[PDB]
Amino acid sequence: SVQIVYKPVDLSKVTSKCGSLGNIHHKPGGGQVEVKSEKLDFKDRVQSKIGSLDNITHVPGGGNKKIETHKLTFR
Amino acid sequence: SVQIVYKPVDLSKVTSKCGSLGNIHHKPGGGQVEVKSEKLDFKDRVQSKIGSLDNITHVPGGGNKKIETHKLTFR
Amino acid sequence: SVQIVYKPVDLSKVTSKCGSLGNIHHKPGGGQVEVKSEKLDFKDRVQSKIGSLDNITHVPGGGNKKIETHKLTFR
Amino acid sequence: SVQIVYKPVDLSKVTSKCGSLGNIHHKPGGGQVEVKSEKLDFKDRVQSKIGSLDNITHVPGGGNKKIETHKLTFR
Amino acid sequence: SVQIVYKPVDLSKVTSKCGSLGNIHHKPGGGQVEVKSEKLDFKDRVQSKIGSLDNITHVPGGGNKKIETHKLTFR
Amino acid sequence: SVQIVYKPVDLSKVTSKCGSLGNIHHKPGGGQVEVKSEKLDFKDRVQSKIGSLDNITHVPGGGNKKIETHKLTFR
Repeated sequence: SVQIVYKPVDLSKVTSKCGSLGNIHHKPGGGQVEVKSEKLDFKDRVQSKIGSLDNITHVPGGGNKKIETHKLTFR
Repeated sequence: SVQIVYKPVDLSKVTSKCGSLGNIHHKPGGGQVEVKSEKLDFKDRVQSKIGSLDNITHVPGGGNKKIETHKLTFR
Repeated sequence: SVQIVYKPVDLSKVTSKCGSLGNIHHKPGGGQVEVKSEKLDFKDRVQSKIGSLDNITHVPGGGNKKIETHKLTFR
Repeated sequence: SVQIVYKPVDLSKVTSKCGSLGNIHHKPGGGQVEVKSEKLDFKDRVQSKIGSLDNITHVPGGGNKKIETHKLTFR
Repeated sequence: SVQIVYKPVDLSKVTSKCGSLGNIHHKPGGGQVEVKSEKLDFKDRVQSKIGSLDNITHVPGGGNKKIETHKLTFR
Repeated sequence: SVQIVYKPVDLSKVTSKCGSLGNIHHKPGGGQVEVKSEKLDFKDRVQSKIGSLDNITHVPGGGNKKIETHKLTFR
């Protein structure tokens, strides 16, 4: 016979205190962008991105992250 | 015979205190963008993005994240 | 016969205290960008990015991170 | 005879640009105040202030000031 | 004879631009106030203020001020 | 005879540019205040202030200040 007892216990804390968060400046692509193309041949797929793209400002007041995985596998 | 007891316990806390969150400036693509094309040939799909696209400002007052997975697999 | 008792206990704390977080300046691509192309042949796929792309300002007031994995595997 | 020609000229400018103004916290007198008095004698005027009084939060978006005095005095 | 030509000229501008103005918190007197008296004698005027009084929050979008005094005095 | 020509010319500028002003915290009198008085005699005027009084948070987005005085005095 088999007994498996799976009773992990978590009383854990993940915490931040921040007295103030701010004055955050993100200025991507202030410079002039100039693209000049003549007599180009493309015989397959083209992906083109020009300018200021996909830029992120992410400012969470906590942003604390608990990641936990429990796996019990039996045969 | 088999006994499987799966009784994980979580009393865990994920917390932030932020005294003030703000004055966030995100200014993507302030520069001039100029794209000039002559005599181009394309023989397959073209994707083009020009200017200021897909830029994000994300400012959650907490933004705390508890991610948990429980898997019990039997055969 | 078999007994397996799986009872890990976690009372752990992950903590930050920050008195103030701020005055953060990120300015990628303030310089002029100039691309000139003549008489190019492409016989396969082209991916092109020009300017200020994918830049991140990430400023969490905590950003504390607990990662835990529990695996019990039986045969 | 007397000629007095008082013709001062002001083309002066007083200016501010502020990109954002905010997240201002003023919390005077969060502490407990306890006053106990026994057998006191006052033979003249009493002024008493107890608690949180006359506190100011003043946040003008400009608050720019021009003060000018012109005085011509003759005898 | 006397000529007095009082012709001062002002083209002077006082200006502000504020992109946003807000998130102002003023919390005077959050603490408990306790005042106890026994066997006190007063023989002239008493003025008493207890608690939270005369506190100001003043947040003008401009709040710019131009003060000008002109005084021609003759005898 | 007398000629007095009083023609000062002002083209002066007083200017501020501020990218962001904020996350300002003022917390006077967070501590407990305890005042105990027994058997005091006052034979003249009493002024008393106890707690958190006359505290200022002043945050002008410009706060630029031109002060000018013109005086012409004659005899």
